Amino acid sequence: MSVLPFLRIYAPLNAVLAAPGLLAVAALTIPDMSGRSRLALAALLAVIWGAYLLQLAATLLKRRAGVVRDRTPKIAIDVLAVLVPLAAFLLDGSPDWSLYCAVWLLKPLRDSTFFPVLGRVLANEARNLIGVTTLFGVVLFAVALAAYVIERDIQPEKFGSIPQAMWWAVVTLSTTGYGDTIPQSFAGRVLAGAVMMSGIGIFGLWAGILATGFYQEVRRGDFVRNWQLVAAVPLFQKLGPAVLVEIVRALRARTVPAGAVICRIGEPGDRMFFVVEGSVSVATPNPVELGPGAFFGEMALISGEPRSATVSAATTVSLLSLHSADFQMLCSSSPEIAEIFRKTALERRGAAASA
Amino acid sequence: MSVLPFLRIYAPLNAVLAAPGLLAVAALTIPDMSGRSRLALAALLAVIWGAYLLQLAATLLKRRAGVVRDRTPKIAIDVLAVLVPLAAFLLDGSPDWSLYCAVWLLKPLRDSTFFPVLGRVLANEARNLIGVTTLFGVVLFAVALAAYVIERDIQPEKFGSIPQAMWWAVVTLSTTGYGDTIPQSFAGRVLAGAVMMSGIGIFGLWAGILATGFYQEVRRGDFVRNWQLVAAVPLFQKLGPAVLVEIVRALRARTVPAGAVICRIGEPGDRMFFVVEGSVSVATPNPVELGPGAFFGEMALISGEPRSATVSAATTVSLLSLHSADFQMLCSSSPEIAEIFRKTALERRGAAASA
Amino acid sequence: MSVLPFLRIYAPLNAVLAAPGLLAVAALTIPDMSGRSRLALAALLAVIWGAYLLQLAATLLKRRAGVVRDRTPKIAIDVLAVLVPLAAFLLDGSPDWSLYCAVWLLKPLRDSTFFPVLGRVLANEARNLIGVTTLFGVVLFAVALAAYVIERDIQPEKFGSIPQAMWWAVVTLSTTGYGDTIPQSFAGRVLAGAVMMSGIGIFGLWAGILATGFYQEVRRGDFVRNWQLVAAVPLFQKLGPAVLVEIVRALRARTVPAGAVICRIGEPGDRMFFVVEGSVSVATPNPVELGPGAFFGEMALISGEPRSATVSAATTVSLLSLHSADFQMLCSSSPEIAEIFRKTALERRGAAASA
Amino acid sequence: MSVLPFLRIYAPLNAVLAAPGLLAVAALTIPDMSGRSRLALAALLAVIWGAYLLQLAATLLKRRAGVVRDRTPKIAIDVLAVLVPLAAFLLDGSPDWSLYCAVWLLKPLRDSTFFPVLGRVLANEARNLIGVTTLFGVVLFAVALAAYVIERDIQPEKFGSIPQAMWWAVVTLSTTGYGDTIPQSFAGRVLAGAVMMSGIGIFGLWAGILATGFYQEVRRGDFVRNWQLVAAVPLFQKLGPAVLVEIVRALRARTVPAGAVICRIGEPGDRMFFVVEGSVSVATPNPVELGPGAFFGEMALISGEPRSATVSAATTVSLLSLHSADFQMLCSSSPEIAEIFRKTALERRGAAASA
Ligand SMILES: [K+]
Ligand SMILES: [K+]
Repeated sequence: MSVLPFLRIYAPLNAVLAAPGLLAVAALTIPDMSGRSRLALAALLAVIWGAYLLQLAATLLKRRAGVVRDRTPKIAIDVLAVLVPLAAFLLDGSPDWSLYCAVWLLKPLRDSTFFPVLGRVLANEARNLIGVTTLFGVVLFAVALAAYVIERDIQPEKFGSIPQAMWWAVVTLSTTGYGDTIPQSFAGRVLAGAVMMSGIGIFGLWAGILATGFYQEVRRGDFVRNWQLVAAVPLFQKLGPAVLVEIVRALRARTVPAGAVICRIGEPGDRMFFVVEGSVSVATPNPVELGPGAFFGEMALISGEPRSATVSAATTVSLLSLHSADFQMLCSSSPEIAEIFRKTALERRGAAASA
Repeated sequence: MSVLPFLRIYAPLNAVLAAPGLLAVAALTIPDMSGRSRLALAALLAVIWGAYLLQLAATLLKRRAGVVRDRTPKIAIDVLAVLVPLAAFLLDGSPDWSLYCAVWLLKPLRDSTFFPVLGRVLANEARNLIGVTTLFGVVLFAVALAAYVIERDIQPEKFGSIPQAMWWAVVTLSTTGYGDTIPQSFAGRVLAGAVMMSGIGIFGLWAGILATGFYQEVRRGDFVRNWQLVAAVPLFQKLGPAVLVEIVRALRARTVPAGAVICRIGEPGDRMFFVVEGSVSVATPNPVELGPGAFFGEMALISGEPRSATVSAATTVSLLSLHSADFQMLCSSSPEIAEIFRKTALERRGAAASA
Repeated sequence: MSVLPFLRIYAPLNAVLAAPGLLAVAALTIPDMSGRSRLALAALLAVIWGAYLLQLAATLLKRRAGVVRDRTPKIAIDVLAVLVPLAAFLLDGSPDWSLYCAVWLLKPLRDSTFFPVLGRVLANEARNLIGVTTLFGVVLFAVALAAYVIERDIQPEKFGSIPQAMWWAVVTLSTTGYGDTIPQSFAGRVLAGAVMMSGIGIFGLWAGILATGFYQEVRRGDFVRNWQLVAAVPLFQKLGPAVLVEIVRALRARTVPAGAVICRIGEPGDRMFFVVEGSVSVATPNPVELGPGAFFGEMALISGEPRSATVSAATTVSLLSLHSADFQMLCSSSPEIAEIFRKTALERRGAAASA
Repeated sequence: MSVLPFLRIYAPLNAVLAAPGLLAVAALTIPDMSGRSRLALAALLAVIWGAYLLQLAATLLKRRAGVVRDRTPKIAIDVLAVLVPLAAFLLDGSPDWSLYCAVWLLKPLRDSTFFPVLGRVLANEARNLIGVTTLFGVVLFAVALAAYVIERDIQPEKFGSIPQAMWWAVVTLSTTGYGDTIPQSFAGRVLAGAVMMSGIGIFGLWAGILATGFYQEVRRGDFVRNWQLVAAVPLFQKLGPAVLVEIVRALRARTVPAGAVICRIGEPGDRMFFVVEGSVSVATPNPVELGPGAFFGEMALISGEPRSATVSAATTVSLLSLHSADFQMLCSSSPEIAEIFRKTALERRGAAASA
């Protein structure tokens, strides 16, 4: 709610071309199809192949900035990004070679930051997952066994064995309800009463495991990326020690591209930003274009008014952002600091229009 | 649990009439129907049309308070609120013109505050949603592919292609269980074991994304709307800086309409209010009707007793509200403040009955 | 994890007898049944009727403690607890009179504390629920309409009208998957991709609304019930103002009945209690039976050892409870207080065995 | 995200062998099977039987450390781990004796720490569960009754009685959608609209009950296990009282086995550890092998740089772990402490390479 994400966060064409590349698959998978577009898109693989392959060798030029780097991740596919189709092209003479379009699916995951964020936490909380994962199997076979006891007599064809019911079990436990084969008696139908009660409590916990410290990590993502852009602010020599932990939880940074709008005039002033790198277009008669290491919005927030400028992205700017309360927190947190933002709230009343 | 919401929060008839207006649709959609009520409700569209249209031009009189306003949102439908049926009335000569009753559905969303609250946060956290949204597709086709490997032999008619299984996949992944076409073999049925395990963990996270900072926003909704009604209280010059952030998280304001009841006598005193605008009916022999900028409940809370008055809404009052703990927090937070609420807790023992 | 709930929390037989009373229904609902037990349980209604009716008049003796009371809730059924079957007995001469066994279902909800806890919060957060409830209908008909566009041609019998699909919609949206009538084409099947994506995000929020401040209320239930039993402790004149809010969030009270065990000896000391009313059986050679207003466990927690006594419920005791960290919080929170619990941790080393 | 779990957390073979032991079952459960492997795995039960039985008597040697112990839990199966198959072997002469392979399922739960963690909290919050569990049945039969009212006429065969619909009810309420027997009329289909609305709100709460204080318990698991390994650190005489509660919430300990890697060099420094027992392989020209009671990472964190050593597990080490913010919290929390970690951040610049 307090951030302006722009400049094509899904930027790199390396990620873009996996998407059309795999829709290339399906038309090959279908009878009653003409050969015309059949191979037209076979080329498109050769394009994306050739294209990533065109990108490839420039990546293999890893002499740029070659001081200390750990590029096993960023390379682990790019190797396979071209080889796996290649040997697939020959040894799989039949059209099924395209079945090695299981390969580009990681290419989005190449530059999927937020995916290392995923795997990072599993190596802390999987302890829980295992004991639950067992417990899933505990509650599975403990209960999945229960049905073989009963309908083996009159449902051999469906419940004539154990795993036939373990099938029904997880479908019965995992919120699913397929609806192929269901009992007929009372006591077997009695059993289900605790099952949905269970599985929704189980994944009531188990799925809860993920978001639990995942949120910690992403709420931690809002700090680890953002204990940076701190000393750049010339004013933050005076902030207290615990002051930042209270603050930086909320603070997120994003980039805005040149030409875009930052805060349009007259729309309700709901947030203030800290510039640390780039430049702006503060729409005034004398444009107060502030470069790396500035801010604005106190004009609107201390007053609680609309915007005093159609501030717009003159350049590519590394932005921060902040709503009132957490700045009211700052105005509360220090008399020494609100003095200047009082002055700024008078300086930029005159300085916005003047030079 | 600590708020009295009254005065028709679903107030404006602009929102009310979208509801009956669209039930007007369905009777047209049905064979074996008489023409009698068929067109009777066609008029009702003309009513709601004419009615919003009656409202419309008065809205187009936007010279009232025409100083600085951003009414592209509040107008974006009202334009289309009447034009889309209109051209639909002619060009779609067949009865299907009513299919442009997809239009009024936004009219509730016109004055749906809490909907800008919705869209506000998506422009901070969609970063997550995308990488997850991809990851959904990652886990989709990574796994959805897996079934074409197998039952193409003996289920051409169901699993004779890729997307036929991507269909089954999301139904298999998204907690659904339709139950049209399901495998027959072991290994394909083996695969499902991790699927519900996945999809409930995925949306275990992904759906968790929404409520995560949505709650922040609505818990922030309880401040941004309520850093107002602060200086109106004549006592809040002395409150400490961080004191408010601890408090205003809990504080919610709502309005009560005239004539209604506020706290009935003898029912258990569980909360105290801060009046800031309006007037009351404090049921005493001498009614202590306190106007803008007052409070009551300390009589009951410091004692932990029932109510001392059938306090009732004499007028339309802008109310706040507060339970004990967060007022016990206040009584704890300052000796300078509990002195007066001690006095008030003796003044209103005599002043409630006296003048 | 830090509480000992005992003494039959499902105590009152008023609640107990609704359970067997309604199983009395079903045997009447079934052909091929003998009249023998058919009416045997008809009497059991007359028993529970007669029994609650036996209880009833003693309740109508509401002169006990008749000073200030609000018993419209506790009486609202007891009136109907006997009248509704009664007039049902005659006017519904056919056996269907028992269909007014919809009545006792509230009798558990008579003395269901935690049910007023339920309804309390809905009158603060239903504001959200409505705008979501609308939004549910927004997203309902916005999308439910989408299918009538398509398969009306070749599925008149299933998708020949609007509400036929609104049916499929919520089943398609609400995580359900019945599996009666499903499309056949591509684009209609394309549509579902955002639906489960939606409904799990919708109730990802909407169901999240309940637990959100419900947890606040139950976490508030742990205070509002427990700002009591505070001044009874003779030591809590010295606790700091904000000290309690940090503490009482964790503190829960429950009752234990006479004869039961409180903490068995030698089992791992994981918690300490504050007695405020009742008496105990501290299993020592000289039983240190401490009455209203005492505690124990510091012997085990400061040492981190097993229990020093099979402390057991001599009488019906109003207990509190507390784990280490929040007592380590206390030992941290004040040097003035750990002095005595140091002394107590030496006094009860000698006093436990001695007198 | 801040922990290195290693050394086979699923260590004990007592737990390992329940897994293969129960797959031994299913082949017996299947017609058209040869007797060859039929009894080959019957032996494997005798192995696991004999094996746990081999383990058994050594466990019955409970004279080791026989001072004060509560081993009713750890023994409650080991007794039955061998007896239940045994009497099953004879009295159940038919092959169905293996149906007492319901027995080993608890053997993983023998040494399933995190399972006592499970049951611990249910004896605090089941109060809620009951009133909800009733409320489930309230909302069950309140609504489950509703359908018998209607389709008894034209669906005797499906809805000719009460429990036939209670079946459909929970399937209709518990997110399931089996799809065997569904109504045909309007008003009965009207009813479902509030049902999924209900059941997802019910388990929206009820399943929420588990994770609620379960997370408290596991977030408490991160303290109760970790108020230990505190005084071992020679520096923690000076930490403030409330300082730890702020910290130890985040701190988790795990073990790493000998030979493994701890932090590889050049990978991004994202965390620092506190050693308290064991030894390491700090990869330097002069290995700075620090034993029980040490730490490292401040070299990387105060600088925000990669690792200065391929620190690797020379021995089995009891580790702690910590990311920056919570150490930045420490560097913030005390000037007296950052002095030494400044010195250490200069000492280990020279001491890492030197002796
Ligand atoms: K389902
Ligand atoms: K189904």
